[PDB]
Amino acid sequence: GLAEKALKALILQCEENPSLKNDKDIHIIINTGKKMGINRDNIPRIIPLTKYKLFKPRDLNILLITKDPSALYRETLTKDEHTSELFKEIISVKNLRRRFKGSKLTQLYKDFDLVVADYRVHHLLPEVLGSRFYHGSKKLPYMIRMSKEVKLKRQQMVEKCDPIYVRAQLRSICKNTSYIPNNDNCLSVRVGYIQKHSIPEILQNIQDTINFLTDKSKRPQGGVIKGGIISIFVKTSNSTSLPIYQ
RNA sequence: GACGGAGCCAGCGAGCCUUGGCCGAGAGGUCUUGGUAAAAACUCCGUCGUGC
RNA sequence: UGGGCAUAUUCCA
Repeated sequence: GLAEKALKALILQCEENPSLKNDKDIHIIINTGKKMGINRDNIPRIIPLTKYKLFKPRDLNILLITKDPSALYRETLTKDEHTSELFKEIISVKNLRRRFKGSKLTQLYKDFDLVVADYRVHHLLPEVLGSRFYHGSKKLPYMIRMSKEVKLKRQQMVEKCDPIYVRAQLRSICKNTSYIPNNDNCLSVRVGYIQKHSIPEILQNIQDTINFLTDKSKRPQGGVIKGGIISIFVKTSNSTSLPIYQ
């Protein structure tokens, strides 16, 4: 087949070249026939994968930020045994600006691999979080909810942290992967990870990626592009653009 | 002596290198990626107690 | 009439 022959020599290409030996993420690059249309949401959006896990909250570090009072919410998730392990560190921004300003910032994505923040206080992350975090892997913080619905028409309503819900979408972001909308021709999605899958699991990851990505129901967040794709290339971090479809 | 919170006062001022796609003869643009580089003090509240 | 948070207002003097 077209794909799996190009994947075998890619996996052999991993274990022979030391520039490729140190980068374990696998991306795909999508040439679309025209440009996509919209840009600079700076928000990832998640695809529902239908077969197999990528990661789980046991295995990695999870980091949370909120608005004042953070002391009200930093106790609830650790006084429940379901969610006490599901995070590593929990603060607000107002500690975060004075804890790690500037030169310590290089050890941020060294010491972490997933960042999440409250939906209210997301719109100022790259200011205090720093420019150098962008955009080397294009890892970016995620947006979740702290409770159920709070409406805001004419009354000023308080909310309480519901831990089982945080557990519910927090388990939901680990099994899947996401993507970044932009206004260009090319589009990259990490879909593969070495020593954790087989080849046809990756084949179903790619065929599922075409399933959700070319959803013709014109749904918000579901099937954005139109007009059909040109080609799909595969590279890890420094390997060449090896095609599957042309 | 640590650790972690919460409290809170001022004055001098504006008064950097990479991987790859798409278009373009080209000049170049347009992006996706990896690494390296850049108030304090104090007040109180709770946990632990000496190694060159 | 003057300040605060949210970004047919609301609270305070």
